[PDB]
Amino acid sequence: VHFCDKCGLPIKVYGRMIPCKHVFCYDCAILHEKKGDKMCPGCSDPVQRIEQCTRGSLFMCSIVQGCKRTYLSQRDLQAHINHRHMRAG
Ligand SMILES: [Zn+2]
Ligand SMILES: [Zn+2]
Ligand SMILES: [Zn+2]
Repeated sequence: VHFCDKCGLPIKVYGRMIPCKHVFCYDCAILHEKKGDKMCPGCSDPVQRIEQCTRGSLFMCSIVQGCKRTYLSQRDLQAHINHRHMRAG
């Protein structure tokens, strides 16, 4: 994503979080890890490990609602559509 989901500021680096597979600002994403070490900035999920990536290394999904399940290969993001959207309905 561009604007951090927790800070809203323009993400300069893709702070990827696992196993959520969610992205944020690798800067505020690490401050959160140093804060709880296991809570996504917005999903508050067990942040296993945060990693930095380029704003072109993940694939954002845009089907309906706020589905921002990024991935590492269109095949996984495509697999996300048929796994949770299935043509929406
Ligand atoms: Zn931020
Ligand atoms: Zn998350
Ligand atoms: Zn989706």
